[PDB]
Amino acid sequence: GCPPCRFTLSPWVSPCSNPHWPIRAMCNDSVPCPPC
Repeated sequence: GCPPCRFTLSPWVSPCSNPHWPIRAMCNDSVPCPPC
């Protein structure tokens, strides 16, 4: 399964705008369920 982004530090907007934890995959959220 997809590793869960618990506390999106976005906080409510897209996970791509997330302070720290700079994973590109969750920023690719427009793609099928991407892993954090």
